[PDB]
Amino acid sequence: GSADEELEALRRQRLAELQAKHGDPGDAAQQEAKHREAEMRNSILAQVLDQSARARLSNLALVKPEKTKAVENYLIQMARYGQLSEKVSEQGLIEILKKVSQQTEKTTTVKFN
Repeated sequence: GSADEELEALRRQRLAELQAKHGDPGDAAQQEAKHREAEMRNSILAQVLDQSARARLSNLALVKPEKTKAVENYLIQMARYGQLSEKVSEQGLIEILKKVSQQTEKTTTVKFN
């Protein structure tokens, strides 16, 4: 088993270990870095919030992005708990949104953004 994989690995090893750099540690790398910042946040949100929840989040950002910022942040926290076996549905996002509407997410812990 995995013979084709380990075979391909030898070829890929030459490719991977080579490490194609672009020469400079700037410009594209800066945008790349910033993209990775978003990517990590976007990926967890896209996996935790299903399509429906994203669409609702988008419309929420349309009406008042202030709270969007709070719930986006909140979902990042919730995702960091690794408790998302299931998708957060629209109703779930709305339940969260309800408690965060004024301000109820500032827990006594230093949470990241």
